[PDB]
Amino acid sequence: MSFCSFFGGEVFQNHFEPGVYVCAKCSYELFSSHSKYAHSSPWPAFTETIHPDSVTKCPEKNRPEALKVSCGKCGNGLGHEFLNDGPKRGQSRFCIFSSSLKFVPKGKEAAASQGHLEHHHHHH
Ligand SMILES: [Zn+2]
Repeated sequence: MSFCSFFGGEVFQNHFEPGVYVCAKCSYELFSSHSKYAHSSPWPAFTETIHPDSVTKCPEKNRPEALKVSCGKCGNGLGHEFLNDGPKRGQSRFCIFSSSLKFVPKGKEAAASQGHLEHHHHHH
């Protein structure tokens, strides 16, 4: 008699490491650094979005307290915003499918910090 086993029940607690989001169709890297925060929990979501020209949304009929959002460029439509329901709270936040867009993490960690070096100037 011996037997060996060790587990917690789920892997989820380490899903907070830094990265970027890219299209499920277009593969182009797009998310604003301000539209999501850092936490380790069930129910991952983002408070805001980048609001570009290349994605679009439409309201529900049968669910008139929420709306669906699509990648109208490539013609997707799997994410949502539960809009006008929550306006004082952290109620009304966007939620999306894994088949709507992908995750590309950083190397190990780093990120979420400042550093600037840029110049071009001429006169003749
Ligand atoms: Zn797309």
